[PDB]
Amino acid sequence: SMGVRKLATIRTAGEITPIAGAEAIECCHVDGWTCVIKKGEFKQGDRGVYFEIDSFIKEDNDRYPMLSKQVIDYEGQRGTRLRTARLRGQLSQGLFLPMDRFPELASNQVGDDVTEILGITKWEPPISTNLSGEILGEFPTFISKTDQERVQNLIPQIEENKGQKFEVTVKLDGSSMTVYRKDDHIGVCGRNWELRETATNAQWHAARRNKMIEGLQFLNRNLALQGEIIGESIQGNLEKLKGQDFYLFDIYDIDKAQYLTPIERQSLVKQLNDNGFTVKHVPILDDLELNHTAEQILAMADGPSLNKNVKREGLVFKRLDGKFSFAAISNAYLEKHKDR
Repeated sequence: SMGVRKLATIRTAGEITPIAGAEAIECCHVDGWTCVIKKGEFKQGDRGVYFEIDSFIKEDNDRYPMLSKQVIDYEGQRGTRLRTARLRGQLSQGLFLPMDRFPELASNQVGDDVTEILGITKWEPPISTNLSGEILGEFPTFISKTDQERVQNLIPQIEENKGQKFEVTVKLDGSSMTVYRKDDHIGVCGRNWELRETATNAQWHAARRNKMIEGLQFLNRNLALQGEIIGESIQGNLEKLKGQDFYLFDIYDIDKAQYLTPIERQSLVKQLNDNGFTVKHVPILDDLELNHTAEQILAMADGPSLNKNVKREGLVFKRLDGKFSFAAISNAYLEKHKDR
């Protein structure tokens, strides 16, 4: 499982509309996204390369001259983090570039993932030294990463899922953490690396605090507990917790290489807590029978977080059969918190 989003893909330009002023620019609809394009770059139906927000694009003035004055330093390389913006009142998300800048992609077709072919990587918010402390080894290849596809890329699948029921959960803005057991080994990982138990490491700290390692042996299955660590010194601690804590949002069955269903996951969470292992869960909302447009789902995303007077990052939707999940991120949140 490559639980990663497809950062750069070949897409088709949708409807194009103007924007007053020195309109060297216009509005381009790319499937569920709106992004601002330069005048005459595209006409509806043209193929282009769409880079999603959170893409990191390494500096290249021949390739991407339009990002040259947007660059920052990220993981030791000069490049541009694609971020939500508002351009003369027009919300703009992602970068859409015509095929003439990518002659090597000439044969590629709509839908193709060219993330790897173009050297694009995922920007992620900084973390302190307690959250990236002393990498032990690679992230286990037998465990899926935790990322969720965005609803803007799923408009056809949303309509095909009308009538299906989903677990709705609050998306917390922390650092993703995995605690797993595989047959005499129990490890703790950050986003992208397995971590070692430096008595200063925050992931290991949280795993020890809630006994979830002892919990994993009480379960005695090869499982990966995946969740968000939040609190002090993490994304400014807007939930206003004291200390740090782990909030579970998925359980991966390693031997079956699939996520447990919401009912199978809420099953184990009850058992863990019943036996002294106090594993918290991301807030769970009422189930939703899906009968909604993408715009309705995105309007649902804005709301209260773990702390009720803090605006949440968004919502995650998980079909009760476990084979379809997606995220709806609040655009108000993205506009406000553009450090993240």
